Amino acid sequence: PFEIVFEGAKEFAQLIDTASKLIDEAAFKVTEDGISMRAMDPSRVVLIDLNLPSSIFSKYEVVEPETIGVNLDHLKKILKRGKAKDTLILKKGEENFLEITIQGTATRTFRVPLIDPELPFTAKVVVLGEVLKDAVKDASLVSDSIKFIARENEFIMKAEGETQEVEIKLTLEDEGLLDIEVQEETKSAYGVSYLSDMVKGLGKADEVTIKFGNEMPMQMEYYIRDEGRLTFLLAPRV
Amino acid sequence: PFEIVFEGAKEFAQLIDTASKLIDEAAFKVTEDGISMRAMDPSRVVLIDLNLPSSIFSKYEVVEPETIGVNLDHLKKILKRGKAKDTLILKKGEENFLEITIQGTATRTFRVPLIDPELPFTAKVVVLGEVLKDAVKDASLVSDSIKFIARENEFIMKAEGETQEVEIKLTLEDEGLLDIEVQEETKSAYGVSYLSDMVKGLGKADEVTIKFGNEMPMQMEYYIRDEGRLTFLLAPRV
Amino acid sequence: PFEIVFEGAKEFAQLIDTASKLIDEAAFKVTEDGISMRAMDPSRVVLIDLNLPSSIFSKYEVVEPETIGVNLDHLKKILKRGKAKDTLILKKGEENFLEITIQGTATRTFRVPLIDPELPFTAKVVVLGEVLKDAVKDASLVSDSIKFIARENEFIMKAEGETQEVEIKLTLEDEGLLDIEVQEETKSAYGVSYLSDMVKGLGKADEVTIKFGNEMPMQMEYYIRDEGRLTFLLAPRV
Repeated sequence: PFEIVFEGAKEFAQLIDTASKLIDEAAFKVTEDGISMRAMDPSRVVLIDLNLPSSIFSKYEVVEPETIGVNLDHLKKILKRGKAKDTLILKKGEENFLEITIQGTATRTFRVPLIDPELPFTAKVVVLGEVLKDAVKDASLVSDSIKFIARENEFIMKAEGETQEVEIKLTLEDEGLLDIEVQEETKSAYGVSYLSDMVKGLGKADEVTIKFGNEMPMQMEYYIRDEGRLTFLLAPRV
Repeated sequence: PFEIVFEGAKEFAQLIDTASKLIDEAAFKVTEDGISMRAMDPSRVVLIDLNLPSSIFSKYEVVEPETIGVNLDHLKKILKRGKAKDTLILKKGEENFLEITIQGTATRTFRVPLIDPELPFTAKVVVLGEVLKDAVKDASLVSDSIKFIARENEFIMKAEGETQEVEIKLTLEDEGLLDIEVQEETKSAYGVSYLSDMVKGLGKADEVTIKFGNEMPMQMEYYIRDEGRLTFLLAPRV
Repeated sequence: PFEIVFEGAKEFAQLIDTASKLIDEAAFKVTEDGISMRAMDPSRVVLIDLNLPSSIFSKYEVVEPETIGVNLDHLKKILKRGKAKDTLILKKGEENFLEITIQGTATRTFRVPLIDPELPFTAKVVVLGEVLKDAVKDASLVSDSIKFIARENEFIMKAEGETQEVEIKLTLEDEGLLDIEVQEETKSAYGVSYLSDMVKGLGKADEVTIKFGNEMPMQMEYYIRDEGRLTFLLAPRV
C-alpha cells in the first residue's frame, strides 16, 4: 500500500507517454526509496530503466513495498487528463486496483485495474538535448540508420541515404558538446526510429549522457526533475 | 426585415458551431426583443433553446418581426471566416436571402439562401464550467454514460465502465460548486456523447446551472455575453 | 561555385514551400547579382518569377555563375528543419551536389543531389496582403472562380456559386486599397485554387500589386525582405 503525490500532472503524463512509445505494459516497483521500472520493447532492441526517487514527490508514503503491473496505454490516457498545475495522487490499497486522483479546481478520481548492462564502453559524450533531437530528426529525412562517431575531442553523427546525406559535427568549442571522453576512435550505427521515440519529450537544455562502443549498444541517460533518472540501452543496427 | 450588428464575429461563430453539433437546420425567430431559436437534435434526446437579447448587439434594428430558416452547417462555415475583432452584420430584406457582412480591415458580404419543459426537478446545482467540462471528458474515457448524484450539499458525477471507473465529488467548500439546492437525494444517468457537444465552447469561469430529477431529464443553462441564454434539455439514458 | 548565407532559415523555407505548391522542380540561376528562377505549374496556368538580390543575404559569394536544378519537394523538407533564428548556408562546388548547412546551436550539413510577359494591362491595384488572403478564402467557400472588377477608384472581387455569393468592395477611403490606376473598366475571372496557393505565406501588412486586363492574365507581385521579388502570372479562367 502507498500514497504518492506528484506536483505537475502534465509532466508525469509526458514521462509515461514517452515510455509508452516503446513499452505497452510494465511492472513498477514501488519501494521506500522510490519507484523503479525496467523493460524491453517488443523488438527487444531497447531496454528502458527508469528510477524516480522519493525526492521528486511532494509526499511519498509507502506502508509496504509492492510491485504493480499496468497497461501504459491505458495509464497515459488518464494522466493526459491532468494539467500543468494539477497535483497527481497515486494510491494503492489491498485490491488489485490503482487509484489515480487529479486534483486541481476539483478532485477527480480514477480507478484502474492492475495486471500481472555491464558494457565496456570506449566513448562517453555529454550533449545538449536540443542538439540530439535535431540530429535525429535530420537523419530520419535521409536514412533509417544513424552512425555515431566519437574521436578525441570530436563527436559526429552521420546518416547516408539513397542519394542524400546529413552530417552533424561537434567539438568542445561547440555549445552543444559539454564533455567528451574517448579511449579510442569509436563508431557504430543505430536505428533512427528507436532514437526518435527515445528523444521524445527530451528537453532542450537538459544534459544527455551517451556512452557506446564499436558495434556495441549505446547507453543514453538524462534526468527528469534533476533527480529522476531515465536510462536507455539501444542495441546496434545489424 | 432587419439589421443586426454583433461585435466579435468569432464569438458568434463559436455559438453557432456549438449549436451545429446537435442541430443541422433551425428557424431563428427575430423580434424586437431579440433572437430566439428552439429545436431538437436528430435523435430527439436534446432540446436546445437559445435566446439572444437585443442588449448584446451593438445595433439591433427590426423593422418587422420575422422567422428565418437556415442550414447551420453552411452558416458556420461563413461565420468562421470572421476574426475576434471583426464586426458581424446580419441583414435581411424582402427576398429569401440572408446578408452576412464581416467588417474588419475590409467589408466582405455573403449572401446565403434561406430555407423553410414543465418538469418537477428535485435538485439544482450551480457549478463552474471548467469542472463540468473536465468531468465530461474524464467520463468519456471510461463509459458512454455518466451518473449524476445530488444529495444535501453534495454533488457527484460517476462513470462506470468495463473495468475502469471515474468519480468527481463536490461540496460547498469546493470552488467548483457555487450553489446546491436539493429537496431529496436525486440520481439519473445521461449519454456522455451528448454532454460532450453540450459543454463544447463552454467557458471556464462561466456559471452553469443544472437542474434534474430521478430518472428524468436534465436542464442545463449558462449565459453568453452575460445576457444571452443557452438552455439545454437532455433526456435520461434508457 | 558559390557560398550564400541567409539569416533566418524558417523564412527561406517558407518561400520555397510556397513555390513548391505550384512547382515540383525548377532551375535556379545563381549570378553575381542574385538568384533568379522562372517556371510554370503543371497545368501551365501559372508562371512564377522569383528574384532574390544579393542584398538580402548576409554573405553572397559567387566565384562563377551557375544554373542548378533541384526538386523543390525534397528541398523544402530539409529547409523546414531550420528555425527562425537559424542561419542557412548554401554552398556549391564542382560536383552535382548542393550543400545545405543549418547553423544554430549546432552545425548540420545536408548534401542533396542536383538534377538537370508583355501584356497591355488596363488596371493596376495595390492592396494589403491581409485583404487579398481573406478575399480568396471567402470565395473558395462559394465558388471555384473569383471575378476581379476594377473601375475608377473602385476595386471589387466577386464569387458566385450554386446558391451562395460573396462580394468584397474596396475604395480609396478603405485601408485595404493603397492605390488604383484604371484606364477603363476591367474585368476577368481566375481559378480560386491557384490564387489560394499564390496567397500562401503572403504577409498581412505587405503590399501586393495586381495588374490585369479584360479576360486576360493577372500579374501579381509582392516583395520578400523588401528586396526579394516574387511575381506571378495567372491565366484567366476559361
